Amino acid sequence: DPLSIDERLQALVYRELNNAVAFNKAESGSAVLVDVNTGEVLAMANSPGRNRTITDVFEPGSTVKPMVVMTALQRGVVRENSVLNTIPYRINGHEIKDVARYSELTLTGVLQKSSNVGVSKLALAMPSSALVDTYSRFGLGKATNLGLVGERSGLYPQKQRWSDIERATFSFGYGLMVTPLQLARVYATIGSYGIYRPLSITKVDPPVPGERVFPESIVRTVVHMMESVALPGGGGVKAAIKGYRIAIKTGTAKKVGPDGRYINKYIAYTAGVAPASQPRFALVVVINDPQAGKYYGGAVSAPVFGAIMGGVLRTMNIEPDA
Ligand SMILES: CCN1CCN(C(=O)N[C@@H](C(=O)N[C@@H](C=O)[C@@H]2N[C@@H](C(=O)O)C(C)(C)S2)c2ccccc2)C(=O)C1=O
Repeated sequence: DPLSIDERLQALVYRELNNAVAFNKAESGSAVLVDVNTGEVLAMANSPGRNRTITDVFEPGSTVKPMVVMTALQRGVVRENSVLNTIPYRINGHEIKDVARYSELTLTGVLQKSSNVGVSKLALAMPSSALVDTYSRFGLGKATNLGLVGERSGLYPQKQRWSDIERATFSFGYGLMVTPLQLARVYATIGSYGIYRPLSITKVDPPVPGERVFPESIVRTVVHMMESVALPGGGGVKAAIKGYRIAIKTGTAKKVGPDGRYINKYIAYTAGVAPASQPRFALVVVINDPQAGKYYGGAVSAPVFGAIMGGVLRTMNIEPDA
């Protein structure tokens, strides 16, 4: 009753998640929905119910990329209209390449096409501490404190010195492990334009004072850029919702084994905020080990993200902004 969960939104999330997990023949799926102004968890669901995926840890992969662009802008490595050389290259034999090859991309392009090359060149242009600092500001490598077992088990680098390959892979979301709850908190901080708040499972009266972790102007710039992910040419186009602008990012990660080996099992993500013009909600959707033939975030997680976010916007009577 001081519980923040809105059961209308919980039931919607559960139903859509159940359907997506079944359709993709996946092990499981999770969705976490957060009010970006208060940190209230409005919905939090695992499918199947007893697969406690919301508190399991995973490499966040390309979902970290918006923070990379924010950091490069803050440090003056790039400007709003910058164009990056995105030609694939090598680091000591390690090949850095994108799924789709481009010789150059704008910062919007880098997010739209999810360019590993583009973000890695940004990272190598900055000290190793730069992204460590930003990810930390957004709450990665800090526990969530909702009182759920597992909440605290994420892996985050405490390293003093970094190799070139480590710095690059960090920029596209490997070499650290986070829970869906931590990722939802990142995106809630994006939706607030740089105000960090802890997640709450209990009701609060707004406004809720938070911690300014990043300038409003920078976060707003990248939120606009993320709108391209949900338009034609963008990886998350299947999340698009009629009448609304959404700001999202897709991701796909190969699962790492305990000996550090990557296996042919996938984790698919879509994380974002809506409506993009003035965010009310942050949503993270994770689909664990899809087996039905598709495994990219845009194919597997983006459709259910659109169905959930669309249902939320309608239920909460949010004014169409498209
Ligand atoms: C550190 C070693 N190691 C770990 C494994 N690994 C990795 O799993 N790579 C994935 C990757 O690059 N992931 C995405 C970030 O999420 C990019 N965005 C995706 C999206 O938007 O869905 C995309 C369009 C599919 S590519 C990938 C690429 C292609 C297919 C599946 C997964 C690495 O690359 C990597 O170096």
